[PDB]
Amino acid sequence: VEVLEVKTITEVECFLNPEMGDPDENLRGFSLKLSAENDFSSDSPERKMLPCYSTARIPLPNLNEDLGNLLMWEAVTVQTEVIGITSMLNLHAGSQKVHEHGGGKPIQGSNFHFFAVGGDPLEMQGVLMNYRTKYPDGTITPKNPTAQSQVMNTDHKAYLDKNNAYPVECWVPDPSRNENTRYFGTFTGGENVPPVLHVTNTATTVLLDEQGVGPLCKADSLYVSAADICGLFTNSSGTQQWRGLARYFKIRLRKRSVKN
Amino acid sequence: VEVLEVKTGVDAITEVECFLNPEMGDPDENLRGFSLKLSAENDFSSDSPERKMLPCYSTARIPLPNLNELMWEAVTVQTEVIGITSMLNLHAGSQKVHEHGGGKPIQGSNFHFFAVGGDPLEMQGVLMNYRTKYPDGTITPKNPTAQSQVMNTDHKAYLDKNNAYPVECWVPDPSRNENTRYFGTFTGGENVPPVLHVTNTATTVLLDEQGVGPLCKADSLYVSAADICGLFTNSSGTQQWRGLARYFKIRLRKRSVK
Amino acid sequence: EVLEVKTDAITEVECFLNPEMGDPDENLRGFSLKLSAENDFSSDSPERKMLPCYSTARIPLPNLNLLMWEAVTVQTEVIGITSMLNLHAGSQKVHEHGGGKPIQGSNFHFFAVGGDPLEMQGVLMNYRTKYPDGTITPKNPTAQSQVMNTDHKAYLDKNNAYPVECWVPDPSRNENTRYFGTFTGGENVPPVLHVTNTATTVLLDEQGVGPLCKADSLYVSAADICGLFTNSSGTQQWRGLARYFKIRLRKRSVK
Amino acid sequence: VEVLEVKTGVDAITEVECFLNPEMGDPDENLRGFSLKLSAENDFSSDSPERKMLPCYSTARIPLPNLNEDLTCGNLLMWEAVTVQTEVIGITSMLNLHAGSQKVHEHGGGKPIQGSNFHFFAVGGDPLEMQGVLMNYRTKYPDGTITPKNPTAQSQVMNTDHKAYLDKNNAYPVECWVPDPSRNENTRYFGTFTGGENVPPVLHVTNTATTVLLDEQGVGPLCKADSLYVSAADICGLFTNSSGTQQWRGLARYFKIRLRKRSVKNP
Amino acid sequence: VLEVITEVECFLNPEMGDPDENLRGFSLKLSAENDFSSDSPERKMLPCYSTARIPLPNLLMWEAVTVQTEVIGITSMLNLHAGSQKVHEHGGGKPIQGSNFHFFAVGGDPLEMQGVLMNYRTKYPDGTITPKNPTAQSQVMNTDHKAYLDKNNAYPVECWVPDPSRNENTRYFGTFTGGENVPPVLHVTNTATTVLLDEQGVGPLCKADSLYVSAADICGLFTNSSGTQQWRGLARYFKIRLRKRSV
Repeated sequence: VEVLEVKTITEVECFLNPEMGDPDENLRGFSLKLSAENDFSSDSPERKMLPCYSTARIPLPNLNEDLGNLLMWEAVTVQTEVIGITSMLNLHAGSQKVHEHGGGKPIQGSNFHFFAVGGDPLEMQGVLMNYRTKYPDGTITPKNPTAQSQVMNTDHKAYLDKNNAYPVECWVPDPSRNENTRYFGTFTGGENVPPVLHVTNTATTVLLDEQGVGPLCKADSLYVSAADICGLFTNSSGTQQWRGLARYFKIRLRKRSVKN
Repeated sequence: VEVLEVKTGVDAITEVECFLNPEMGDPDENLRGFSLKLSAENDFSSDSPERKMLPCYSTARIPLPNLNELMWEAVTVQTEVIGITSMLNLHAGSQKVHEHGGGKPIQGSNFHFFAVGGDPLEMQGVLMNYRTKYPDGTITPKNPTAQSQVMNTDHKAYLDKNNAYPVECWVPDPSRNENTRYFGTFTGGENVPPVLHVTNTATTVLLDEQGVGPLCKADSLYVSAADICGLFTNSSGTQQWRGLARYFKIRLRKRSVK
Repeated sequence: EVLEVKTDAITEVECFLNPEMGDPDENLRGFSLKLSAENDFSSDSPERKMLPCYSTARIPLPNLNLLMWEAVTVQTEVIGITSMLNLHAGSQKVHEHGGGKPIQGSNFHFFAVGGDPLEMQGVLMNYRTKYPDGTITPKNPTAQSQVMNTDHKAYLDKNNAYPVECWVPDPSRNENTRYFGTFTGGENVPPVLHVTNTATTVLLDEQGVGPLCKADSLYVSAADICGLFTNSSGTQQWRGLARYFKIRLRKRSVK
Repeated sequence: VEVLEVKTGVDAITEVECFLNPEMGDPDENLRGFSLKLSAENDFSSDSPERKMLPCYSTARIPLPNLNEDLTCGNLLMWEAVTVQTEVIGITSMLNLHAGSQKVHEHGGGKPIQGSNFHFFAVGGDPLEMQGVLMNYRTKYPDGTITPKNPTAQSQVMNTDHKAYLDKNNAYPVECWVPDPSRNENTRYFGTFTGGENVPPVLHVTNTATTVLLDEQGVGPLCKADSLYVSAADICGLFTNSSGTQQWRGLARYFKIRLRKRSVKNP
Repeated sequence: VLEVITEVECFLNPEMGDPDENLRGFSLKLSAENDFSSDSPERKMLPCYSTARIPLPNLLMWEAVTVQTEVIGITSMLNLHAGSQKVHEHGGGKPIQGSNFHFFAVGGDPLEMQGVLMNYRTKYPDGTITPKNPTAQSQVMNTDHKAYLDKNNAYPVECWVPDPSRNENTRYFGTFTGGENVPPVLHVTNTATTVLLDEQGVGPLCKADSLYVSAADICGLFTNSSGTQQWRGLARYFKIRLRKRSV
């Protein structure tokens, strides 16, 4: 695409639900109880235990009254926020007491907060803790992995082209691709890591690259992608479940001239 | 409203201030600023918190000098939490950290939140457990389903009543609040240290990218807060939320609109 | 009504303000008395030497009479932070054969500069606390004293009298003072303290006007509770350190 | 490794992309990216770590296209490294708490990777220059490592004898070597060490972040003999097996380096 | 100071106590629980400030303009196989952690220090320079305790801080982080410069053609398998850019 001038503005928005595994009709936003200590040679996680990347396609009207200069929608900025962070102030429901006569144990531990906005589906690279993991039906995971899949195996290239299918533990945004997508992620690992989450409607991320060009909706589609694993919920029984929250996107779009 | 020039001249600027008291539950006439002791381990199917156990959002409407329906535009807010040094009382009520030790400081999950707008703060409901049975005198997501544990777009409310909207049920709605600025941080965990800053030299600019602050519909300014500071641990081991008041000083200017 | 800056018109004053942690005996200057624990709210009578108090000094300036001294910048630093590397004196072993336990836990680092005494707001953990003789604490407190009670207005007008647990800088006043404080609470919080002679705080407000020394007096105020010292026995004491101030002042014309 | 002519001619830009694999020890064919289980409590006098227990620096030399038709000319062209974008690849793999790791408590999930970590990269036109420092000068290092020669007690602080080039992949143990701030005129390096048993790994990914490699004079690393050097160490923490044994976990590092042609005086 | 280049460099060794010929960079094992009335620490237990006078080429004086500095050998703490207590059964060695202090100064005169003591009654050992005639006021601010950092391996870190009321001709920077379980966090990069010019663009001036560097880099406590603890310190590198200034 040869990018020309800006045509001299609309907003689109989405609340993207998290895909934590949802083990029954009442535990929407939670994973299945976590298993532990599986040998690498016999590691068969159940589908409902594995959080997956969330994604939605926002369709836009074509701008070309007549198909040398075309018009495409261009993403300029995004406002994004994790939705429901105060829900972790419920220490009365389900959580193990911190000590005798105490309140419930807060959600805490390993967390991952990630979003992307592009004119194409997110491009991902596969990396596994254990190349021998047997992944369950309904997941899409690195094909024909080897030991090299525990470091970098360039065979593992995927599109985030399906909601609730690509396990977060198997896939990362690919920095060698995503020419038409901007992505941002923080991983914080550990048993006792405190969740730290900020809300403000005053924060904007600018999506323009070094040349002042945002993601271009080449096929009149805008892609939003997220993963928001807030930490682990510890049941009275001792079992643990991932908890996730929805993510809001508001994307400012403008019309961009291009050659064709 | 189409937004035109800032009006300057005599009486084209005002400053209003307020202290918003916290609404932590106030379980008896002597424990203002605390919640009732926390229950733990309720099954999701049998979760009935008492009103006095549930911290709520604080909110107040500040009347502004009457303009002929020019609007008042909020430009800056100075805000801080009041009484942070009260947590240096380790002689009263708190469980000793060990034999012959001082009392356990307040610590654990905390939430620090404030909003300034020309409309009531617009909130979105999200629940830990959609089956929680909330008590009389609370306003909570109406007729929740399983999706209410993630995003259910039916749960929209105005923060239109003090000491009524539980903090655990509601967040500011980023899809609305065109005319409000809000700021919050949640830090969760049993051992989280409270970290609180005071200074009269720090100001938050409420102007958007176009240089426009909250516009005060009907000459009313809305302030909102939640300052849950952590958990107080009694000698028995029981725990109570502790909250503190928030101060607001808001500078406004007259703005022409069409 | 503040006119022009006069351009021998720039003075410096410096001060080392000692902490007031309670000083339970003549050897334990800079420490509090052993902390008590688990007093019922209905019977909470803390001893004076257990309560750290705000430090303050009034620095008299030459009477220029109008012209007034205007405070423009402050350089400030907590003094003796390396003393906490002494883990051989008095502190409880971390484990068998281990060194002493570091000072750690709740801390409060605060300073103010103005041309009037620091204006303070009262707030209490427990309104029913019975405070000892020699302390100045909220008068006629109620349950609302545990949140915001506008009755509790004080001037920091006596050194070693206003307990830190009772009083905060009042953001509704202090027109003629700049104040800065950080509270970090918790059982095991690490003290984190920086020293540099390269850091300056500007005291000018939005209109370029610093505190104005009313009656030719400059006011410095501080509280530097570093955390808790844990004795061998398990008893705990607050530890505090002195604060340095170097303040640049200029002559300002006023109507 | 991709070397791409993005733009040609006088204002030519070349982008070099590459994924540098970590060198954590790889104790068996299935545990690529992990070390051998850590030993503990070896007396200083009797400290003989096994090869596969010792994470090493990663490095590679990337040959660039020759720019000089005539080597006699008064001016010669050199590739100059202007910017780098870099991140650690596969950080979400640590959300697998079902494989191999000690349960946090009865009926709990696996223990996350955590503890001491080191994240480091360098981009230069010469091999990264390193200074040796040892915890224990009397350590006996295994065949296949390059470690400080004839160490003394002074090697536990600063011994200026211990100078090396990072000139071999999977050979220089991280615990023996640091980048040398007294040299590296033609390299830019960046590292953070975080020590402690329960240190949480904190890793950021974004394709929007760029590090500028220009010095105060506006000059990037100059690729001597058309050679670009990439170096990394990304020890993420310790993986704790159900037995309680611990292994270093490392991840690959991505580099995207932007280069332009600088004219230099022919020496 | 009237009208307005050379670079000097130094690797300054730490002075942690060096309890024997093999344990260079470590202190003697720490004592605990001494009564304030009987606290007599051994010299080899006490980390001291490091310092070096750097002689410079002889109405013109050398003005220090910038410093690059970093702590040398931080990756050496990734040796968890040697001497340290296992974190649990079958586990690796315990990382160096706990109270740390990282400090450096650049000046045209020796660093000026102020004495402050945890315990004024401490009896300090021969070979140390500590506050003279300490009183209870030495636990807070006692203006008697003034010293020059004029001897390497003599002034215990626990007794002395940089004096903010002097040091007209020195720039200094320190962070103290206290606590049993504090993680060391150390950064390396050759891309970082500290500018030593004051608000009027004047750097430290080297009177007597001498440049003074000072450091303390106590990284944390090393826990032996026995449970005994020792300070670990590391060297600091300095590269200082000077220019000629007319006086």
